[PDB]
Amino acid sequence: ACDYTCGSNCYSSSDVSTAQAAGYKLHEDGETVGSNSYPHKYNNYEGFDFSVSSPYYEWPILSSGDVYSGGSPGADRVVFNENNQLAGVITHTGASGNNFVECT
Ligand SMILES: Nc1nc2c(ncn2[C@@H]2O[C@H](CO)[C@H]3O[P@](O)(=S)O[C@H]32)c(=O)[nH]1
Repeated sequence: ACDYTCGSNCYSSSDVSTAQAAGYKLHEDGETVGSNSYPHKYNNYEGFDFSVSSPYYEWPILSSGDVYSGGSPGADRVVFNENNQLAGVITHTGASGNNFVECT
């Protein structure tokens, strides 16, 4: 079931959970991958009413189902905090410039 729909991409809660665990572990270890250094800080310039508290960090979630490892990040991201709570799933798809919109 599409627990989250990012543009055309459909993700289940397990897909998101898998991505989050990978991103969080890197954050914990103090490691980053990709030229944009993921996972990196998400300042919430869009002003999403996340129910969990910051600091927030974004990490790419891939439609292939693979866990991100350093290449093209695509348009979708899972955002989590230091308590390893999921804040939300967002995407550049349908947003202008380098803005994000929430996945539904
Ligand atoms: N859109 C957006 N970008 C953010 C936010 N916080 C940090 N960024 C960074 O701001 C720049 C413009 O979006 C990008 O450089 P980057 O470091 S790869 O990660 C993005 C945020 O809340 N929203």
